[PDB]
Amino acid sequence: LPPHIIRLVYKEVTTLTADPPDGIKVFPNEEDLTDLQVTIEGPEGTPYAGGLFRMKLLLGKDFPASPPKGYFLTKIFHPNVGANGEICVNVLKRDWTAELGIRHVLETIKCLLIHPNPESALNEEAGRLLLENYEEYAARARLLTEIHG
Amino acid sequence: PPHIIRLVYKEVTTLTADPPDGIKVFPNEEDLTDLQVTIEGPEGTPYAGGLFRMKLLLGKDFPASPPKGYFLTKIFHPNVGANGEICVNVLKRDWTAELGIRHVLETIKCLLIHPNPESALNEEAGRLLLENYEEYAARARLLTEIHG
Repeated sequence: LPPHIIRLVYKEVTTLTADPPDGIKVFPNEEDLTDLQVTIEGPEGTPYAGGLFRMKLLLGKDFPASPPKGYFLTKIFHPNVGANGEICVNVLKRDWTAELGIRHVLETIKCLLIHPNPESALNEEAGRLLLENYEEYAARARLLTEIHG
Repeated sequence: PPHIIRLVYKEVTTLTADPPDGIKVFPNEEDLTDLQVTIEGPEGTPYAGGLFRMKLLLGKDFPASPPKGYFLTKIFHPNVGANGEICVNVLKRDWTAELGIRHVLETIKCLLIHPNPESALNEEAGRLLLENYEEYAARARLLTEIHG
């Protein structure tokens, strides 16, 4: 990364590692800071309860101009998580500016486990069930959590 | 009612010892079923920087049924009604009797980041959120500056 971007990423990761959001543990990668790994506890009162969900934030590309690219490394049944694990946070792409930190990105992803957005879903099956047959969506999400979480 | 008293106290302790980010609970001996709470407005939302007072009213069937929630701080939000009531459909969605006050508050904080415009209690805010987000945020931010 360019030196001036490295400085900002190092500040962002330090403050985030020192004070991580509730239920999130951050594991910075000394050799490569374009690659921030995170684990998110599946919130209680959701089908993901009890599971640990590994995820990765890619701080390369155009960050801070553009939001970082997020991937779940833990398999998950979620309307906003695609087949490659890619996370599409519609709120974040609309709301983003270069002043928003990584704390808000991670907080926004964790909160999306509680309030998934079925509209314009990446996993259409999960989105279709969430709206039309919530208990079926919960069952599948929970079974995937028991295997992968 | 004993199961209330002992559980109320048990929840407070868990929440005073390991408080959720930006959330504080204030128990009241005079009326334990009326729990005062403050939630900090999440960064990146029009509510950022505001301190949002609220209260949970625990029914005598708690935790078989979720508590009922009210914002005491005025807020512009699709799921908060004119009297400050928090839509019972958000708490009820996945409620089970093993859940407690922590999950109710986590869910409400998360709802400030991800409001739901459909079947909104504040139909004004729900509509603006979907069609003109810029005006939605601006209105929520202005009310936050006054009330938060």
